[PDB]
Amino acid sequence: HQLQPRRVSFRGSPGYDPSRPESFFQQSFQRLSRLGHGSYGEVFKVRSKEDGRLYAVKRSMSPFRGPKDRARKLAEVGSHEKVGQHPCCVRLEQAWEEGGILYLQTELCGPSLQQHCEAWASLPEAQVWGYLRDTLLALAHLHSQGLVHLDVKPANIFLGPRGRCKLGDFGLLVELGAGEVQEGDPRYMAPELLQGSYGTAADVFSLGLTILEVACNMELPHGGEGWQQLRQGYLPPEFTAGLSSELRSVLVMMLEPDPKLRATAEALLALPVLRQ
Ligand SMILES: Cc1ccc(O)c(C)c1-c1cc(-c2ccncc2)cc(C(N)=O)c1N
Repeated sequence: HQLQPRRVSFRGSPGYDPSRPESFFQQSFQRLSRLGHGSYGEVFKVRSKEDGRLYAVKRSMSPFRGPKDRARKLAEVGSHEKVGQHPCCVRLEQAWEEGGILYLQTELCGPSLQQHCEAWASLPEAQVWGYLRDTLLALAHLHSQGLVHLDVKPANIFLGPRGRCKLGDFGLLVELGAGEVQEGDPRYMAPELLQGSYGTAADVFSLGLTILEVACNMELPHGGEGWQQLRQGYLPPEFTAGLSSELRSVLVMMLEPDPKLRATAEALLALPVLRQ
């Protein structure tokens, strides 16, 4: 026998019949496509039987190994719930566990920025400015909730309608103690994180490298001298071919190595170039 699905929430089932053998996920959604699969599990595009609408569902790959493994996986939901509703953040609809598998159902978004870049070379800069602005709005929101994303990168930002984008993957959020967390991508890591230091500035730095990468369509270094030379407070000319003066200047504000001097998200959003 199998336990009924249980909702996962850190706050406080229609068309679904517990008498039937099939899972809540099998009963309650029509699977339309698989959007991704990895170590973590799989992400499907689905339509909900409850309301007829499209959603994305991520399910973990194998049953929990013990109580701490379970607790660590469930913590993604608690972090995501802390983000709540914001037009530039992937919205969680509900989460549940069944069969030792964790499910997160979110709004359905478009391709990640990584995927978008791979299937476009170099993006029109007008598009890039919109992605920068929307993800800065996301970070202003996170910081207001006392949260820092330690893995801002092209794979974790998803396109929406009319040039919009949404930040996701909130299992790598930490609170301002911090909470257990995994490794962020070294390509986009703020330099102060080498010393375990973090704060609201760190994801501004990662967003700077994220936007640099998608604007120049070149691979950023994961270590070595090239990694150091992106953390000195200038842009190596290797990366700036075809970047406008305006975009270059804003990225250099974001890439200041001293996090005490680095621009805040709100200061960046207040620049004339990022109006509206
Ligand atoms: C389901 C979910 C739960 C929590 C979360 O933080 C996020 C980002 C997701 C989410 C993940 C993906 C995805 C696509 C390929 N590879 C990895 C991930 C796509 C979407 C999407 N296109 O809607 C999506 N909402």
